[PDB]
Order: sequence, then C-alpha cells, then structure tokens
Amino acid sequence: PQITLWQRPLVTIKIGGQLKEALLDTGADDTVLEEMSLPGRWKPKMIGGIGGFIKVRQYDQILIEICGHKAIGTVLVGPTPVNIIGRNLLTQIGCTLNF
Amino acid sequence: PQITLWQRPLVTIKIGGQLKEALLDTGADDTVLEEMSLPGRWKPKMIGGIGGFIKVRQYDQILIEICGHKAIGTVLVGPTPVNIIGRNLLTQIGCTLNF
Ligand SMILES: CSC[C@H](NC(=O)COc1cccc2cnccc12)C(=O)N[C@@H](Cc1ccccc1)[C@H](O)C(=O)N1CSC[C@H]1C(=O)NC(C)(C)C
Repeated sequence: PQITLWQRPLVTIKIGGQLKEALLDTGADDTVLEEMSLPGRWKPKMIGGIGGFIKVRQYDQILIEICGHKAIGTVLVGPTPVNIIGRNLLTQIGCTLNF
Repeated sequence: PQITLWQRPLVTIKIGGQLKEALLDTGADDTVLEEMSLPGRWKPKMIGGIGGFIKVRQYDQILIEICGHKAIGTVLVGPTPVNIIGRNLLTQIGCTLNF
C-alpha cells in the first residue's frame, strides 16, 4: 500500500485477535500501545517524548499484524493517547519513506 | 530517496541559513525544532505528545529545504528532544509511506 500524509497514518492492527487502530510512526523507535492486560512477562521501563517521560510495561515477542503483515517484537504498554507503531515493527513489514 | 527504517530517518535541513539534522516523523502533525532565532514574528502555542504539553513559538511561512526540496510552512521552535519534520512539511515534499 501507499499511504499519503494528508491525514494521520492510522491503520488496523491485530493483537490477540482484536483489532485496533494505530498510527504508523517513523519517529518512534519503540511501539507503544494503550493500556491492556496481556499475559506474559514484563519489565518496567520509562520512555520520553515531547512533553517528558511516562511509565510503561515492556513485553517481549508480541505478534501483531499490520494491514495483513505479521511482525513480532517488543511492545510497550502504558497510558498513551494513541497506539503507536514504531520503527521496530515497521521494518518487519517492509515499510519505507519515499520522496 | 527510499529510506528504510533500520536507522532513525535523519536528514539534513537548511533553515535560516543553518544546516541542521532532523527526523522525518509521520507521527507528528507539525514540525518542531530546538531553540533558535528565526527571522519573523511569532505567536505562543502549545503542543502535546507523550508526556504532556509544551509551549513553543510559532513561525509561519518559513522556507526550509529538506534534502534540497523546498517547503514553505509553519515551523514551531521549542524545547524538543529531537528536531521533527512533521506531516505539514512532509506533504509539501511529496512524502509517502510505502510497504
Ligand atoms: C508535533 S510534536 C507533537 C506530536 N503529536 C501529534 O502530532 C499528535 O498529538 C496528539 C494527537 C491526538 C491526541 C493527543 C493527546 N495528547 C497529546 C497529543 C495528542 C508528537 O509528539 N508526535 C509523536 C507521536 C505521538 C502522537 C500522539 C501522541 C503521542 C505521541 C512523534 O511522532 C514521536 O513519535 N516522537 C516525538 S518525540 C519522540 C517520539 C516519541 O514520542 N516516541 C515515543 C512514542 C515515546 C516512543
């Protein structure tokens, strides 16, 4: 697919057989998803963006699928406004920026 | 260019006769740079992201070159962790996400 940037590049993801919307973000190094209770093991972590830092739980090896493409890796869960797909998963689906 | 995302998408920008590095950021609506003097008149604005809300100065109709592609648009200057080129200027240079 090719996604223009007139609007925010929000797509559907599936994690644990539920669909969510998420922003595809080349500016994020990590993937941050809204609070949910996954089974599995986590570590505490702190991530920093524009206004400062928030606390998140880090889960490793989560499979998500982004517009039909599977990716597996580290997901951070915390109180974000929006679900963020960062470069750790975008590489696995083969995403590029082109101009 | 087609830019992969194995690394952060940093590019060189020319703004106000300086050269700077900035990240091409599809998760950002607007463009925020670190503290600088830009010619022109400005308005206080608030923006937010992970961690909260910051105040910035807004300069309208600033010419910037992103890898030799001109864009003339709003630039916000403020206490940012990284220089972000956001969707407001990424559309002008015809940037898309592809996978
Ligand atoms: C122009 S700078 C402000 C920008 N925010 C936006 O464009 C969108 O803002 C918002 C949209 C909707 C609801 C919001 C609620 N509260 C705050 C901001 C909101 C922004 O910070 N975008 C970031 C992503 C984002 C969007 C919306 C909420 C929160 C984060 C950026 O793309 C990124 O990846 N950055 C910018 S600094 C480092 C990095 C980053 O935050 N990294 C992570 C996500 C912490 C790993």
